[PDB]
Amino acid sequence: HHSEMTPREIVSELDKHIIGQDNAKRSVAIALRNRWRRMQLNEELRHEVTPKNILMIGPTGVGKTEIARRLAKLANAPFIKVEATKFTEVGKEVDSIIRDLTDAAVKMVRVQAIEKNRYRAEELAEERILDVLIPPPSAARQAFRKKLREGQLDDKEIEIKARKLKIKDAMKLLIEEEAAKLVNPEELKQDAIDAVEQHGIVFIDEIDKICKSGPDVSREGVQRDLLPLVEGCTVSTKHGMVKTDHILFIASGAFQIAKPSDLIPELQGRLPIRVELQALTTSDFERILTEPNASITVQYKALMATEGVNIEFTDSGIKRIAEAAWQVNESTENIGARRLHTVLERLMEEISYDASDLSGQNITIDADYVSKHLDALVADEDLSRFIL
Amino acid sequence: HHSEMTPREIVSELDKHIIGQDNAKRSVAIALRNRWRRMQLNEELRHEVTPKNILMIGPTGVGKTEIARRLAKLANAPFIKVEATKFTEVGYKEVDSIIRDLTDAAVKMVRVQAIEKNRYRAEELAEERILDVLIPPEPSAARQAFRKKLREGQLDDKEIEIDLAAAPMGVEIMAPPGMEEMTSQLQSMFQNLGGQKQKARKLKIKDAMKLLIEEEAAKLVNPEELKQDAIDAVEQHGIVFIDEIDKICKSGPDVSREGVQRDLLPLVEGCTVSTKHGMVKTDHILFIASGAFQIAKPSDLIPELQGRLPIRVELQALTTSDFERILTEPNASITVQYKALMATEGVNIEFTDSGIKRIAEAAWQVNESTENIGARRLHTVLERLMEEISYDASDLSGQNITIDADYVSKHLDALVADEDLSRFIL
Amino acid sequence: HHSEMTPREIVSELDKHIIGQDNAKRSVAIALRNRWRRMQLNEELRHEVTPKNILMIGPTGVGKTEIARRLAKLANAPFIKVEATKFTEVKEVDSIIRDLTDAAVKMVRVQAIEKNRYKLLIEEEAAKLVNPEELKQDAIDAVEQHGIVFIDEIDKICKSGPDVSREGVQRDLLPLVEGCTVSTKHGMVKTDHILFIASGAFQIAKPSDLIPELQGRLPIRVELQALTTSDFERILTEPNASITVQYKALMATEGVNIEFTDSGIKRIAEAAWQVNESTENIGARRLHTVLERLMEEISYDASDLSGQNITIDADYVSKHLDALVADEDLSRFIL
Amino acid sequence: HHSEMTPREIVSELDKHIIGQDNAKRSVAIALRNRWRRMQLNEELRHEVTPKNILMIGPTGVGKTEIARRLAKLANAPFIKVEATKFTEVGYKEVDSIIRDLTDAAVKMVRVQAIEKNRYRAEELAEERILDVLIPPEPSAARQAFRKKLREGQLDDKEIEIDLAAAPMVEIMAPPGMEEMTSQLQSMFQNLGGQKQKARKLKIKDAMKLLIEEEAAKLVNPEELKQDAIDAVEQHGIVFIDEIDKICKSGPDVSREGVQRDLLPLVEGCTVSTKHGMVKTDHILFIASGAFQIAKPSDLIPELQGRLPIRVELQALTTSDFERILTEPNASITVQYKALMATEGVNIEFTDSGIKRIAEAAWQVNESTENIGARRLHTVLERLMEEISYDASDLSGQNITIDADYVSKHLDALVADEDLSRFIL
Ligand SMILES: Nc1ncnc2c1ncn2[C@@H]1O[C@H](COP(=O)(O)OP(=O)(O)O)[C@@H](O)[C@H]1O
Ligand SMILES: Nc1ncnc2c1ncn2[C@@H]1O[C@H](COP(=O)(O)OP(=O)(O)O)[C@@H](O)[C@H]1O
Ligand SMILES: Nc1ncnc2c1ncn2[C@@H]1O[C@H](COP(=O)(O)OP(=O)(O)O)[C@@H](O)[C@H]1O
Ligand SMILES: Nc1ncnc2c1ncn2[C@@H]1O[C@H](COP(=O)(O)OP(=O)(O)O)[C@@H](O)[C@H]1O
Repeated sequence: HHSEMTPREIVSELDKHIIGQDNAKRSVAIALRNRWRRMQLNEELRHEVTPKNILMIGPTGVGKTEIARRLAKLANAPFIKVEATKFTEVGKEVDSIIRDLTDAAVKMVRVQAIEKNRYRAEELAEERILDVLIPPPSAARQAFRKKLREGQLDDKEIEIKARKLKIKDAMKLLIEEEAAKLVNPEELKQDAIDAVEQHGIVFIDEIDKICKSGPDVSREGVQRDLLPLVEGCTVSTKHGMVKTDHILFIASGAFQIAKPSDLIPELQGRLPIRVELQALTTSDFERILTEPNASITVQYKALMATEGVNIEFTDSGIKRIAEAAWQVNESTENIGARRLHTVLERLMEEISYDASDLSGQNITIDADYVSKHLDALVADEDLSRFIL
Repeated sequence: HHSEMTPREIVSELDKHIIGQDNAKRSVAIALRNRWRRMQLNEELRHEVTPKNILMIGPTGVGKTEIARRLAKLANAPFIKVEATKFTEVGYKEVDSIIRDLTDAAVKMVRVQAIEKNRYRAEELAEERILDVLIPPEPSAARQAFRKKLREGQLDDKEIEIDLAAAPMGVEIMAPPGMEEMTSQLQSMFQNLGGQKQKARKLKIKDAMKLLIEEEAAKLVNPEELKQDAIDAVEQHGIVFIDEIDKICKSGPDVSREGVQRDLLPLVEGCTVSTKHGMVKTDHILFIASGAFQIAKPSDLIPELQGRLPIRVELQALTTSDFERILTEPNASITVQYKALMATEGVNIEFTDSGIKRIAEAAWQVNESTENIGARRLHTVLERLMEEISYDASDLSGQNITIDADYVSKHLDALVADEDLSRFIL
Repeated sequence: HHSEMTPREIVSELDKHIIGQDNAKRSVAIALRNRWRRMQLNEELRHEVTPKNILMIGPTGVGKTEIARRLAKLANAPFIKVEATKFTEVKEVDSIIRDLTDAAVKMVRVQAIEKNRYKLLIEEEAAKLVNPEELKQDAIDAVEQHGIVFIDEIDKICKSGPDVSREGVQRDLLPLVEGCTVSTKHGMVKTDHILFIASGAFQIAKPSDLIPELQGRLPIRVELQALTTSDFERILTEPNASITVQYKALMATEGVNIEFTDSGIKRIAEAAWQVNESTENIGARRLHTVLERLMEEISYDASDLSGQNITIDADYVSKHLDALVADEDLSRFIL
Repeated sequence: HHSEMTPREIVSELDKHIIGQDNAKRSVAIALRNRWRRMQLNEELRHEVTPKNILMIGPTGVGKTEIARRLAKLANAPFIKVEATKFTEVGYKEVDSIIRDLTDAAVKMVRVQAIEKNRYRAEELAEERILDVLIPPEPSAARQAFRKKLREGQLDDKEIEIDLAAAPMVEIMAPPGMEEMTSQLQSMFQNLGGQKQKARKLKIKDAMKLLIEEEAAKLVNPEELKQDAIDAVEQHGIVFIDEIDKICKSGPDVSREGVQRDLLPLVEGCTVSTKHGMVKTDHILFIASGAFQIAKPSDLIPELQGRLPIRVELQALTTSDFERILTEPNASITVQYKALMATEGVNIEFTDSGIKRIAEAAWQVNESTENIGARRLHTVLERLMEEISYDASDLSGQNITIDADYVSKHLDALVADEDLSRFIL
């Protein structure tokens, strides 16, 4: 059901992925904790209590989206990201948010079912093999069970319409037959509805652009159409009837042009929690390259390891990589932490291409190797917009 | 099924939720009371007498919508709130959708009332079928043993194989956004025709119990009697609330603005609207409209609409004395909810009289310093005030936290004093 | 089948609801009587003879719509009212016949449920012998032969930029009056024999500003006089189930006997006449808002006033009204 | 089939309905005569020869549409009238809809022709199933006895229980564009539910007519009836496009000429899909009309001018023509008002001097304000007859004579005032 984690355990889990932005983490943790707190109340208070929506404020590239993505992934919750300006053009309907979110939940519950159906099909597949070895666990059945998993015993011929086969090729055929009987289409579609209603999470990006003569009537019309979603309503979908009352909504935006006070008063009352996010620094970039679990540099260490090349990133090399991304954002356009992705690939493109010929070597990326493939490019701002 | 409550008993019940706004409570009581007065007349007068619709006037956040919500909830009536500007575009949402979503809201209303009557019986037969798998076949011993262990025990995590019904079709249809409602109706037809059977599958008693209650409760209630009864709820008891009707009043946009009034005209004057649950007649449906009317006036409405809104009430703006009452008096007020939410973690929150008073002063000052959003400022102010407690409530378990006037001025006055920061955070 | 009533019998029944406007009652009586006259002709003349459509002219709130509603209710005919300006935006015009069919399906369905009730074995034969598709077929026969359509504010689509879009509504409405075949979910519907009644103020434009093809499809023209103070008094009392009789019976449910004096009925009408002259003239609709504001105190206290006789005089009217009617700024919001 | 009448026999028949406009009648007579002329040619010349489409020019109300209506009714051809401005919005209407409604008019036309032939076979099979209920089962005696008693006798008032078909089935919500589709889906569930007949008690009087309808559907093949209507549209189809002058030619000109480009594949010929099957528009005859006061036929796109070879100007009607329209045409408005008042028992008689002043009154209104053509005769007559039509119930058994004095009493007062003539007349 809903996870029992405390807000401190949720923020501690988010620190494995997002760097900094502790205030934003505490806001989503409190909202996720209220999901469990509402389950502990009586029947009257469960309907009266609605989720507390979060309005994030900050420049682009500070992690507003990754916090929401990891939260839904931490809460095992369906997630969708919608641009607020998509509805500005008009006839797309605003209800499409719930329609596409539901579709994401239907595929989610299917993959989670196949994951739980595989271990169940394999247990019953080898269980039917043990009936041929020892006709009816006692001893011999437990002996052939441990010898079938650990050993290469599968090469022996075993007759399992009865037909003779090899346990290696009979095991994969018995998994196909057992996995087809473990799926319930009715309970799968109903759980996808409960996933959207109870656990649903919706992230509305760049909601500041729809704030307030000609365009303002079109802008404030999106909020009036977004209003029944946050206040709760019924949306018809192909999969069934989806109620948005218990869905959590997380909005974000720059708010340089407008302010959250420019939103309609009915929407402000539906976005009670507000959190400002600080912009990232050069000291933060050095942290993002290494600290987060499966960071882009750790991934590249493992990717070249597939070819047999050991990549090592020195601190002086990581420092100039971070200094490179900061310089490009200042010289041209500030895209946030996304600059680290394009800068890392441009430096690593020569190693990634020749990695097949570098098998068996240890390549050390220092401050000098970084400045050779970068400083020439970072010096030209005209080249920095196309290449970086 | 019309409630016999007098106008004074209705206003007294509304006082349990809404604070003040006595004129608007007396308006909705008259409309609801006429529902019972009409049912006592002869056949000729029942059709000639039509509900008296209400046009509410007042600034935002004064409780216009909540009065309509509690009115329909008090009368056990289907209710829907629609924004008048939703139909300004006109290219598809249809104006008929107001009765459509009102019909579907009534079907769920009469369904939950049918589930509660069938609940204890469906749960009795659901667990009865579980006992047939545990002990294959007066109850003797083992059956009464597993029955008591199933209700009291957490043994539902065990694996049990029970036969259950399933729809073998499993077909998905691609549809453009307009056909999203229609294709779902086609999917229910193919499952209703061919498949009648039950297939043996392996489940867990925790998930198998909830799946058995749905199957047994469906057999107890008849769909033909329930679907036609919901239509009788929309025609007699239906209640519709049209928000921000002042924004559709009156060259370029005014033709599209007044077009919404023309489209809403057959609803209030009465007409026949087709729904998937049946044919619905809007003649006796009660309509309530609300608006600020700062830009326009009720005279700027089309003359055909003015006659269909005979009852007029303006609602007064809330004051600081009202904010102090809203924080406590109403049932399930925002402080009552937060008090119970922190109690989940084991923390006892207490709000002093002077603390509640300085919370209201903060919300009042923000509405004046920046933008007046009405009583909705109380949530943003309270959530900002309690965000430290709500995060630490896990570690504060077993402690009594008292919110005094000093605690309020510490976490708020700093923010309210700076107007530039007040707009972002509050 | 279809009831045969002389034009005087139609007007005499309309007098039980509408007050005055005798010129419009005589026009609608001719059209409904032609429904029975065409049934008595031969096969060749039935298709050649087309219904005579009516174009009504007059200010708002004079009873143009009530005359049409009571006419169809008297003939048990499907009725629909659509605003001509709804098609100014570039909804299809065929939706007029679609919503007319939907309203006729429920009409013949509710009327058929009563016939089946006229005890458990009789109801089991009612759910069997009655066919759901046969009711759909009976509705289509009611739309083609007896159908009545009312098009409000038709003068607003008269005639350079918007005039091409305004007159385009007339051109799209043309096949409906000339006759055509419109497809609906309930079946195929033919508009040849449907009666159409149009109305408008015609202060901005004139019927001559309509396209020439449309003028010939509206042979009957009638102007409705503006209601006066003497007419307002008659609307409060004379019509069957009048707004005052309704409010007299609603209070009677609580146990209170309400009586309206002749002096009060006169000043109630004078109050409504004063508001239409001071701010905006909404016609007889002003009586609805004025009555409710006068009776709002009695309607709320009717539970505690049970067993009492409350008499509404001219003094009680002047107490709850003259204060509000004198202030025009408040008259727009409250009245 | 294809009528063999000569151009002179066509025009002579059109004079029974339309008055004057001889140059236009000769144009439509040539186009209908070429339908028969092409039939007598060889296989190569039949396809190469295409119908000669007609463009009518003249003021409104001169009878352009009545010539097209009476022409198709004379040739027993499917006919449809469409306004050229209907497709200006082009939202969803597709121009292909002209052939769609034309096919539906042909299906109903050939269906009634199939009902008359199936009447004797259905009535034989309808009473055949009734005889199985009376005498349970060459005919021997009892079957031949009840057969002669059912046709000759009024014995149908007896209660007889016969089995008849019905379906248990549902409503579907759809946007206005799917209104035609959902009607087809509903018919498919009624056919799929089951094939059988439910037993119910009835009367032979009402059971015989209900048995004829069920048998008549089985006798006619839905593939033969549906495909025969396609042959009626391709060869005999006649389409009238009104006010084509309003789609002639910057901002509106792109949307106006866009209608001609969408109308172009219809006149040049193409394949249009209908619910009844595939229809080819190559040989369908098209007739266009317009006032052409604002624009000219040369303003049309060059590809459309080549597809409208026949050009005819229609003259404006005069006072002498209005006198003829009130009397000469079959089922004229004055004869129709004579029979309508006859239903109440009143005999109406129009004098020659009264008819003459009516025509002069209709001309004066067209001259004083706006000229709407012969349509003015409808409003002028109804205003004159409105007092008689209301009292027709109490005037039963009386003979009312409409003279020149009765015309000037109810009209000249109203016609003299031009401000009131616009509203009332
Ligand atoms: N605090 C952070 N820690 C780690 N990665 C981050 C952080 N902030 C941004 N990123 C990077 O930015 C990308 C996504 O940024 P996103 O959250 O979509 O920007 P925004 O906050 O403007 O929505 C991710 O690929 C991630 O690597
Ligand atoms: N008089 C009142 N008494 C209690 N709560 C109120 C009152 N007025 C407003 N509220 C609060 O404001 C919210 C309702 O605002 P709403 O009525 O929707 O705004 P509006 O009246 O502008 O439509 C509710 O959450 C309610 O708690
Ligand atoms: N002559 C009349 N007699 C009785 N009621 C009238 C009369 N004229 C107007 N009304 C009132 O006006 C309302 C309907 O007006 P309506 O006919 O819609 O206006 P319009 O004539 O502008 O269409 C009804 O509620 C009716 O009580
Ligand atoms: N020459 C005519 N003979 C008889 N009736 C006519 C004649 N011209 C017009 N009408 C009358 O006018 C109407 C037809 O006008 P129509 O042909 O549609 O106008 P247009 O010729 O401008 O398209 C019919 O009702 C018909 O009675």
